[PDB]
Amino acid sequence: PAGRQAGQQATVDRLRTQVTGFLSGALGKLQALSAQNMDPELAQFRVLDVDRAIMPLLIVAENARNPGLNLVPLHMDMAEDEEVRTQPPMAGSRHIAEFVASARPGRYRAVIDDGSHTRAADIRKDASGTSVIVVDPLRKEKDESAYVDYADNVNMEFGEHAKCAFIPVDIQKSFFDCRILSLSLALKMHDKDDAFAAFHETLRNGGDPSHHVSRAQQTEELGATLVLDGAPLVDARMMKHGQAASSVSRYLGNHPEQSTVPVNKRNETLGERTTRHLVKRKVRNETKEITFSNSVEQKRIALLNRAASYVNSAPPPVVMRMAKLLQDSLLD
Ligand SMILES: O=P(O)(O)O[C@H]1[C@@H](OP(=O)(O)O)[C@@H](OP(=O)(O)O)[C@@H](OP(=O)(O)O)[C@@H](OP(=O)(O)O)[C@H]1OP(=O)(O)O
Repeated sequence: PAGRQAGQQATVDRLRTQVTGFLSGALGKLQALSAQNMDPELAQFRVLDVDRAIMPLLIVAENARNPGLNLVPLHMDMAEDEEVRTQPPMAGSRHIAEFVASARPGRYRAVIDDGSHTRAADIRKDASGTSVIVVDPLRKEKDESAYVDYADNVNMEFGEHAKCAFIPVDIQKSFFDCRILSLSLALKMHDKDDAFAAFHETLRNGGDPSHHVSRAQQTEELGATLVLDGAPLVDARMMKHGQAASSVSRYLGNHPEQSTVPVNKRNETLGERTTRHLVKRKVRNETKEITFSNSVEQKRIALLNRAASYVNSAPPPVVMRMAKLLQDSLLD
């Protein structure tokens, strides 16, 4: 091991210990809460702070575990407004305009922060320009006209000549699970790389989006494609972490063919897996007892487990890089 240490075996070892120490610290706390069926918000646990700090490290690990994922943290311009935003962007996050301008041509996934909420994205950039497919894990808008302006603002961030599709999906119910959900969606995008790529071509050629999705419309101010029904592009595997049982149930009721496909290697269907994750606990409105799927909180724990294992045996430059990312979370 000394060969790759470059003579700082002590510093590398201590920084490795420090990173695994933090991950294991967060992991332990999250595991205690989940095992005891306890709401984090009622337990005074600050998931938002922990999610923001671990997220750059999760991206490093996921990129290494899946070569080609090419996951990049991005933020919209409003995320740079310290007066309105809930949190500053995660460490290493890049402004969209800056990314689009200077990034090497290729295929990217992204988690995109607007200052208070995070979405997932699949991005294709080449000589002809940039096309992006945005999937929002949250779908809370009463009037479905608010999504039209969402599609615009995203397309505006990438430039008006960029092709854009905006797909709001009813997955998130809590207020703080957008980051982990978007990370999961990014991974699924990589999983369905060819399906999203085909959609990119259609967007770039101005073809019929109905070859990829069930219901779509052009916004007609930027020409962005708003997708109010993403199936089959948004399949059962992307609905796995649905927090409300009714969201999963309603989805299957709307796309019955998705109810029998296996969503993991243990051959569970979406319904079987969701039912397995159902819990009943007190949360905050003072308190409310509800039934929902704790699938997301398990996912966060699984991701931390991955990240910790990766750091344990990661090469020294990676340890350095992840230690710095952890430290830089305190710069804003
Ligand atoms: O690579 P994938 O086929 O996409 O599935 C992997 C994972 O793989 P490994 O355990 O072998 O490392 C699990 O897969 P299973 O063993 O259960 O089949 C898991 O799935 P479950 O949570 O349902 O158990 C999870 O998937 P998910 O986040 O959708 O729940 C995860 O997926 P990712 O690679 O996207 O992180």
